[PDB]
Amino acid sequence: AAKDVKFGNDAGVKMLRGVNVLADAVKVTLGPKGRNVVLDKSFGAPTITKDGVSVAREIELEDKFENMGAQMVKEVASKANDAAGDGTTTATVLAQAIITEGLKAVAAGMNPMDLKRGIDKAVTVAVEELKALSVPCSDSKAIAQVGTISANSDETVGKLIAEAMDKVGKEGVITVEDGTGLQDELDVVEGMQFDRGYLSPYFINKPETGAVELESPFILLADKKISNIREMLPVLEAVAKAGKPLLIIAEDVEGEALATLVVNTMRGIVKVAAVKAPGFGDRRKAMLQDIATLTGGTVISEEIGMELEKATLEDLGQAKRVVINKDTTTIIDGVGEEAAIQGRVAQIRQQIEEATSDYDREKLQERVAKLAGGVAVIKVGAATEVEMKEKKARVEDALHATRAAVEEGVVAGGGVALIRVASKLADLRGQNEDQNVGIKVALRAMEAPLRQIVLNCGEEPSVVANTVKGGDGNYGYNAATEEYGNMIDMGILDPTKVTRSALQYAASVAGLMITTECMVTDLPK
Amino acid sequence: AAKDVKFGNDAGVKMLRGVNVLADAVKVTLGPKGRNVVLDKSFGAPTITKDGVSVAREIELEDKFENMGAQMVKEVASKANDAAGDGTTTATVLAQAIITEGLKAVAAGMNPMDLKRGIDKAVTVAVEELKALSVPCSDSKAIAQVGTISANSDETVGKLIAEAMDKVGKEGVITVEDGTGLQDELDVVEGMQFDRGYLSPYFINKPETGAVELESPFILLADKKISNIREMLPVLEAVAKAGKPLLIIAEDVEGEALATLVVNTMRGIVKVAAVKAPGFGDRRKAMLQDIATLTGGTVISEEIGMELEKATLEDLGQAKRVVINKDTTTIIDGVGEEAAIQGRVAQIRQQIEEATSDYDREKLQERVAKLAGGVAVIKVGAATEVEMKEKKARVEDALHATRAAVEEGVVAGGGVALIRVASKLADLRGQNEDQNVGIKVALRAMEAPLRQIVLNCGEEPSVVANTVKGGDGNYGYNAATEEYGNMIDMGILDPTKVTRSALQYAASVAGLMITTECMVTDLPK
Amino acid sequence: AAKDVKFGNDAGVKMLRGVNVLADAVKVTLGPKGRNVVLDKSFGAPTITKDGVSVAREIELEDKFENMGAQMVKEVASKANDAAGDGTTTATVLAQAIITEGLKAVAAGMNPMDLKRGIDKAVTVAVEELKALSVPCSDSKAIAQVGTISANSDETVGKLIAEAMDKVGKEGVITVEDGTGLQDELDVVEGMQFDRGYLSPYFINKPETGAVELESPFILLADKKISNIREMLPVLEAVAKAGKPLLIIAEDVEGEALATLVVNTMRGIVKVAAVKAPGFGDRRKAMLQDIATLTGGTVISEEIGMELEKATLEDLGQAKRVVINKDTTTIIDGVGEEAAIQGRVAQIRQQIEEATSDYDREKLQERVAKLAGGVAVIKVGAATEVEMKEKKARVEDALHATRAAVEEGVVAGGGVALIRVASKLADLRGQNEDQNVGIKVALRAMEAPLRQIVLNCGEEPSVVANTVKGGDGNYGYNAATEEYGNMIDMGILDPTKVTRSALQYAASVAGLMITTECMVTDLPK
Ligand SMILES: Nc1ncnc2c1ncn2[C@@H]1O[C@H](COP(=O)(O)OP(=O)(O)OP(O)(O)=S)[C@@H](O)[C@H]1O
Ligand SMILES: Nc1ncnc2c1ncn2[C@@H]1O[C@H](COP(=O)(O)OP(=O)(O)OP(O)(O)=S)[C@@H](O)[C@H]1O
Ligand SMILES: Nc1ncnc2c1ncn2[C@@H]1O[C@H](COP(=O)(O)OP(=O)(O)OP(O)(O)=S)[C@@H](O)[C@H]1O
Ligand SMILES: [K+]
Ligand SMILES: [K+]
Ligand SMILES: [K+]
Ligand SMILES: [Mg+2]
Ligand SMILES: [Mg+2]
Ligand SMILES: [Mg+2]
Repeated sequence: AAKDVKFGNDAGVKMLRGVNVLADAVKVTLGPKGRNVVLDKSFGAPTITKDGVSVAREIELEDKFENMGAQMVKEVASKANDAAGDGTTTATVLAQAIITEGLKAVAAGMNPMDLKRGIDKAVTVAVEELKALSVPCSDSKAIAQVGTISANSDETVGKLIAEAMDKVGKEGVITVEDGTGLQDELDVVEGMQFDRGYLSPYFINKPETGAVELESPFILLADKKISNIREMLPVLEAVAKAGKPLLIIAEDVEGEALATLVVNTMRGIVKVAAVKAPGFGDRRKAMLQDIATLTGGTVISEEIGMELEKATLEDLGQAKRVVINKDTTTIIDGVGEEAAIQGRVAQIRQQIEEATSDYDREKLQERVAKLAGGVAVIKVGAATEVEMKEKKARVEDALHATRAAVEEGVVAGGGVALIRVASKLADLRGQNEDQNVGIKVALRAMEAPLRQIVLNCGEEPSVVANTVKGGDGNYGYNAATEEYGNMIDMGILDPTKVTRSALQYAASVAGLMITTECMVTDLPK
Repeated sequence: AAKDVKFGNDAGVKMLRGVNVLADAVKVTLGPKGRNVVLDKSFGAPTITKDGVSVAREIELEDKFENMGAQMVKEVASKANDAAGDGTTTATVLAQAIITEGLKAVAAGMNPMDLKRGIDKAVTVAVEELKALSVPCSDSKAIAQVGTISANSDETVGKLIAEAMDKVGKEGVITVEDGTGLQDELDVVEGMQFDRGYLSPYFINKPETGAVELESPFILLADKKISNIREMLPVLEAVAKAGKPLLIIAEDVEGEALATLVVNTMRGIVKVAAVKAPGFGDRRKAMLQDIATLTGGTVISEEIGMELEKATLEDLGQAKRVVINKDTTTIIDGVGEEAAIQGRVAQIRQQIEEATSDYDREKLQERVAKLAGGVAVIKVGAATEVEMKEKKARVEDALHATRAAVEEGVVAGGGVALIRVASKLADLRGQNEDQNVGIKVALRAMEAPLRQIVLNCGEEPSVVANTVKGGDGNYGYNAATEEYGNMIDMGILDPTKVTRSALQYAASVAGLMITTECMVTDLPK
Repeated sequence: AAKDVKFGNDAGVKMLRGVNVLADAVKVTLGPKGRNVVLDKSFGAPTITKDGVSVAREIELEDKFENMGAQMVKEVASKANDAAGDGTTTATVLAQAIITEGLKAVAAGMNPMDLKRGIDKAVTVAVEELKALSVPCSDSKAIAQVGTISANSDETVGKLIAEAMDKVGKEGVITVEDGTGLQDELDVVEGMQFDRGYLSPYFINKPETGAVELESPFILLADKKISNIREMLPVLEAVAKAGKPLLIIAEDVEGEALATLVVNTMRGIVKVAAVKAPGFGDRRKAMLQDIATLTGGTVISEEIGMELEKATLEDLGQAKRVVINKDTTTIIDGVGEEAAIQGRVAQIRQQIEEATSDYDREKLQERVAKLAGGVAVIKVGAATEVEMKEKKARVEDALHATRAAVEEGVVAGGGVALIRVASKLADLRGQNEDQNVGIKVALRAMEAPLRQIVLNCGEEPSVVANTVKGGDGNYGYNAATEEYGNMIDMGILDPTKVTRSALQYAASVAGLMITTECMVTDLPK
């Protein structure tokens, strides 16, 4: 269709207008005094929310060029969401502040490529400096503290997460399930988690976690690409009869076969979800086998001349529960016998002795850790169904934050970390004056989150910013009580991982828009 | 003609909009970093100015209700200008701050009369307090200091003003004239100043001072009202022949006769200006006579059966110079002989002995002081015509500030004095909640001048206001260097009188607008 | 009338667009390859010109705000023009370049007052540095050279100007008149020049020089202000009878009397021109007397009780010729006898011995030099009336440039001097970053004149600018021949005084525009 094409400044003003509608809608919800945003729904009451990502999803604009700007900067929240699971609003605030000053510098005649280089240099140094401020979260006391804080001061949840991490290691797999009664339970089951997510968003049966959850499912382990539905028919009907759901772990599920699984789990017919097998090449087969051993299944590979047509319910593996994210599959309580599994471990453990290369060694150690480690299962107890679904959600969130904390530690919240970082970089310089302006654009942007939190309180950003900057270390502003003090002592912490992601994705998308010269869109027609 | 009529809120929003355009245009010029305002002129290059009064005179708005709010608030500046001859921009900023928050309170349902009452109570107490803060300017050291500081640190100008005040008293008449050569000259001549201005603005031959200036003019002293030009004709033509200008001092110059004088000095035909005779009733005649004795003229009064037709050049008085303002006439160097004047002084001095009432005594003492006081003439020396017109202007301005200082003392400049006054009134309460709101409106408005000074620097008004409020006394912000310090030691002082006037005029017009319910104007038609 | 009022950015974009129309019209005519501009006239053929001033005078714009920006910047050309008499196009190109980048720096958020401070600092340093580069023009060889070059390589004209300067000194008075025949004549007559111009442009009888020229006039020397025509009547009629013109040298000629002289020399009735008397105060009377002595006239002062009514043709002085500019009066060949004049000289020369102050000494030496120095008269010979008016024009222009060269010397033309000065200032810094951007603005603008000369040639500005920047000293681009070389050896010189004026008036009006926050004009109605 015929296009509308815009260049330079014409395009920049449209982009900036769109980013501003998006960011301005989102940013009112930042921090403890965030304001509500009302989102219209086609039936019944509108949604009232303080959640950045809910607002951003609804933003689409009529002017097509403004719309492109909103959708580009929206990619900042979702990327920060996917990498750290928090900080999408902080990321949008940082993005609008960089884009705004960046595009003003461009309109003033400064070189967009230098501006970007300066932003990137500041970001690179800011991130090193964030790591140097990060306070580690390594012992179970620290873990329990963070978990307590993330669970709205519920010391129970903190103890639980610390206990789970103590059983499987802070890098171990932990899930949470509904409790059976009043008290919390923590057990370790045979299980495993690997880095593959669902092959279509449609398999998601729980939009609240954006996840796929299956109970007592059969697991098809196919060592090949599935293109034809034909191959599946006999196994699918056999599973239909036992009344259980099916997890397909294949080398891949492509077009035709996937499209059918999507349409057929959509009409309730059979509950099937498909993920890619972990790894690639040689180690892929070995790993498929690890899963087989764990779930008591049998790898159906074309190398031994086995067909999917000639596969019964006995070939399929089984587990009590499987959960799959955008990019994770976790298999909880596999049927595989302790004999077979422990025997498999001993095999791999010997491969480690015969390994003639570090690379092969690490790859093997990873397999053993997954196979011998199992999965911690937190079962959340409560008095009623309602209190339970609620406590479960708190445990899930608290776990998520604590995990982030364990990885890269914690830094002062309320946007003080980025403010301290920016002041350590006052002397940072680049190769020329435009790069220097770029550096300053990014240092200035780093105050935006603190300023917006203050603004949402009804206080003066410039006064609070200036006061915070005039102290040091963990001194900042507690926006819930409206007092200054030590952020760590007050329990206002951000996982370093979230702060670092929000900054990095903000600067990344911003540097793409600051170096955009031309925009192409359909004619409004 | 048909009227448009608005009430309540509809009226309030129009008034506020009008005030805002006027105040916004004027306030950019405030203080050392005031910005330029460009004023269009129908011929040649526009006027570029940093002077509030120049801006304010040009403002007139299309919408007739908005225009009414601009013109009501302009009354602030012009009355502060008439009373204290400085501070009109400060006055305009205080007025906008009061009006803005007062009208918001009204829109919120608070009682306008209580708001006004609260504002008024605050202003009353603020003015007592500004007198307590005020530092006297009474001795000739102080007067030289203030003069020096108002002359851009020119100690020469400070010495001259102190010398002139030492000759004629700090309440005596002082003028400045062009020097004859390189050095300054101070002499005392016979002369007098009285509280009557021109009878039409059209006599103004020097729009730069808004004044009327006449050189070696004849002075007609007529003890009656002049309605007919007929009477004047014979005296007017006799004056026309001598080639000198004429000052008419009559009991009044009404309609017909005035209209003619206006038209005839307009076409350059004869240079004539008219003022009312000073005082009223009995003392008016005796005062007319004092002027006569001073200028060597003869009172033409109808009580002795004298006509204006039978008056020659010999009857008229004379002086080297007369200057007339909106509400002052000053006669410089009258021809009257020292014998006659000194003899008249002695007469009045005896009347003071015979006086049987305080009131008659004081009135008589006033006359003697004027007749015996003379007029100090400062002649400004310089190397070139350009340097002299410049140094003359500095002396004029310094003289004007010093006079104000001598009446009411001096306080910290840079808006600090009103901030110190506000903070002392934090506990001030009225009869009810609305009145308390009124008080707060006024105390908040008292910050506005410091804030606007700061904003014109390009700095952050809330940060500086916060810092200055955290200090005390004379601590404040020097907007020329951008440093904090002691306002007095840094030489940044305002005459108390100008601070007081700005505030009282601002509050006065703001209270009228806040209690306005209805506006009537012509239909745009 | 009702006003339109604009603020900030809305004002800045209007200003800028009006400056661009004006400067774009003017700048095409810069340099040896300047292009033609066609100016409509209401009757007959349009005017075709390469003269910037001519273009500027016609520029008026419909949008009242853009018109204000044109009229402001036109003040640059006319102030350069009054101070130096050349360089107005250069000055307009410098202003456009400073305003353009200065308003873009404001739009980007930079503090206008700091921007202006930076520009002023660069200009102040640039001017010092121009002085350091200036090659003197002090001996008569250099004077002849510069004369020759300013006269389109006419060595004749150069010799003449050098001979005239040799007779009366390089600071002496020199005029040019029509020759009587074929050869040039140079003689020295009794005469004098003083710093007072005409009191109205209407006395101009020669619009080609914008000058007033009077032949064998009477000279009224009145030591007082003339307000009334009455006083003049008897002297005016006495002059009317002798059939000669009259020059009025009074303390001033104000409103009424001036308006009449304007109207009466306008209808051909009597040829009268009026100028202020030189100096002020005491030395004014002494100086009035010097003129009297020179012209054989008699001072009519009111201090000795003399009237203008009682003045005959015998009281008036006389001279063969007088010429009056916007700000100069020159009296050529006064009738005064050598006895009286030489005797007056001896008097003053004694005052110099008795002088007890340097100031009084210099003032006296100035009077002797004027009275004893006379006036060099260049009479231009030619073969026909046409060739003579033409040669006379060349001599006038050459003289004017040579005089400018003698005061402050000469620098490389072609915009090279400013480019050399800009590169010496690369390290110049101010108090903050916005001041530094200011400095850069001004250094970038200093390339504009060379780049616009180049652009007028149809060559590439950046290539030429870069090549000139890469050499040094007087290396530049000869835009007549399109070759690089040594600008001084090629004879492409600018008087330092014109380059300095152009740059200072440009920066001065540009700094006012940059710090303009608000504009007020009549509603288009
Ligand atoms: N008492 C507090 N005082 C100041 N800041 C706080 C306080 N409590 C939490 N915060 C800060 O609030 C910010 C988090 O606000 P949120 O509203 O969750 O937005 P976000 O995490 O940036 O984006 P979402 O949640 O993905 S939408 C973090 O910087 C916290 O440090
Ligand atoms: N260095 C300074 N720092 C802060 N304030 C100053 C400084 N110098 C003068 N001022 C203040 O600036 C204010 C005077 O500003 P102006 O521009 O004259 O306007 P104004 O008197 O209120 O109104 P005008 O002159 O009639 S228009 C006073 O409050 C001074 O004390
Ligand atoms: N051959 C040349 N090559 C380069 N520049 C030259 C040459 N001859 C003269 N110029 C320069 O041209 C500039 C002057 O051009 P003009 O057109 O007179 O403009 P202006 O003097 O800037 O403005 P006017 O005359 O008052 S309109 C000076 O910079 C001269 O040095
Ligand atoms: K939120
Ligand atoms: K001002
Ligand atoms: K030209
Ligand atoms: Mg969050
Ligand atoms: Mg003032
Ligand atoms: Mg020229």
